[PDB]
Amino acid sequence: ETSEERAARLAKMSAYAAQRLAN
Repeated sequence: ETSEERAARLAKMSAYAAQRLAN
């Protein structure tokens, strides 16, 4: 567990579209 791991969490589960969850 480190700080670098956090950067990877978003790098792998990144999200550009913040308009999901609908329809």
